[PDB]
Amino acid sequence: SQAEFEKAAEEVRHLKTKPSDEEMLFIYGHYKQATVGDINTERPGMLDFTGKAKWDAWNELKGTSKEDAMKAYINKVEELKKKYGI
Ligand SMILES: [Zn+2]
Ligand SMILES: [Zn+2]
Ligand SMILES: [Zn+2]
Ligand SMILES: [Zn+2]
Repeated sequence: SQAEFEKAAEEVRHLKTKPSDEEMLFIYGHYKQATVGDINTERPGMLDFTGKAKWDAWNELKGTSKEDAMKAYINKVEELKKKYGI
């Protein structure tokens, strides 16, 4: 649910270890897909390293329902809580 999405988005900030880059990109891309929906921005230039990585993670999800992105986000946070602790 949207309320559980809000809770997961809070809990992910309090993991005992910072998530890996792969995990951070999963979390970012699914967050954008669950909120904005399909990507609606142009890709950053080649030297915007963080920006283009973020954009790619969201772009890969094009066509995914907001409800599925939200479910995946929540499930990922639960996985991270078990992996790192909170
Ligand atoms: Zn739901
Ligand atoms: Zn890194
Ligand atoms: Zn920043
Ligand atoms: Zn996904």
